[PDB]
Amino acid sequence: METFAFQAEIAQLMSLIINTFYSNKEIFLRELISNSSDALDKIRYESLTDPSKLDSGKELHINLIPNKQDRTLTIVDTGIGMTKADLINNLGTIAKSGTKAFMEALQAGADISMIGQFGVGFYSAYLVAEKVTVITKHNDDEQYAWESSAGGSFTVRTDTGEPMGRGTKVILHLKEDQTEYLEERRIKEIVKKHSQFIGYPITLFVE
Ligand SMILES: O=C1c2ccccc2C2=C(c3nc4ccncc4[nH]3)CCCN12
Ligand SMILES: Cc1onc(-c2ccc(O)cc2O)c1-c1ccccc1
Repeated sequence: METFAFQAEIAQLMSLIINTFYSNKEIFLRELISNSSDALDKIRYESLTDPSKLDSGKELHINLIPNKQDRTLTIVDTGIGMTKADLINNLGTIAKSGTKAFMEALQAGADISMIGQFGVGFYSAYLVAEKVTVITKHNDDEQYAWESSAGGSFTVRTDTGEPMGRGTKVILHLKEDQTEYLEERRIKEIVKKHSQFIGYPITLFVE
């Protein structure tokens, strides 16, 4: 396990998302499904030039998996996935410019719900999660686990868990007062409201 320090801008945004009072927390699911959708679009488009890019799996889908016992909501997609370079370096650059733009837009009067327009919608996960684990597999790299409970650091390690083939699994370790996001009726309500037109099958698993 390797430990990394978040740069100042993202660290400040993560603290804002965790601290600030905001009742409309359900938007996290739309943002994570949007990232999954974007990742799926990416592998699909690349497969048009190189069909062997789907040898790691032809299915293009999104699964929502609540687990009341573990107090986790897991989002699984078979998108392009992220390499080690993406997790540590590339997305760190994106986190900085996206945070700066978002903070500038907020200061003018923009709302937290507009986060995805700045490319940092992933961070809305901290509205409901005390810890986020990202297990990802890109065709050009090994399976990795990125994780952060905020507090200024994140970890990256090669993942030894169940092989994913290709894609990303985001495990949301929910805050104690955010268990409504494990209820079938609640998840169904959110997907219908914000993600009804996503171009991939969204399967809501039940327990
Ligand atoms: O979806 C997104 C996303 C979307 C936008 C920006 C970052 C991310 C992002 C990650 C990330 N790597 C980082 C390394 C250093 N500073 C911050 C970082 N943020 C890793 C997990 C997934 N992720
Ligand atoms: C590429 C890529 O490959 N997997 C993800 C991913 C990141 C987060 C997530 O919740 C689900 C995902 O599939 C992304 C991605 C990164 C930044 C913005 C949008 C998508």
